[PDB]
Amino acid sequence: SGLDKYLPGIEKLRRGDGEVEVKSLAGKLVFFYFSASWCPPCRGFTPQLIEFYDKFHESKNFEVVFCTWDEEEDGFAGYFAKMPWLAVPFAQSEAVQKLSKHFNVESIPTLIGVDADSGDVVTTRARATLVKDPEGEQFPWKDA
Repeated sequence: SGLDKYLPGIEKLRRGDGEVEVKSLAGKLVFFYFSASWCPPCRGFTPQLIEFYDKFHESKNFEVVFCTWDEEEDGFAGYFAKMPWLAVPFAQSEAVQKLSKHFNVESIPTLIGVDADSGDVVTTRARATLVKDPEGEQFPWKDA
């Protein structure tokens, strides 16, 4: 319920070649992952995040939602195809742009974790902290 303030009225997220309901994320920690297929520094970070997600998304009870900065649907789609998690649909790119300004994402990649039930912000720096802590000993890298 807490995700509605960030993705107002978006009831479904993409998953693989289908969709899942946002209410299914109840109780999880949710990371918004801002990236794009055209961004040079994003390229090598995405696989490090896929490795952490495959290891820990169930045991550490979190989900990743890709919030694209791709403005071409094919670029978006080919990139999301390599990811194992969820995405805001391409047609809802206005909501991703609004979300990126809400969190003042000045460059990508950027990974922001919020609690799904309350919407509370947990971490704004997980792209940096995961590179330093690949086993998540300090997850979820709470902001001071």
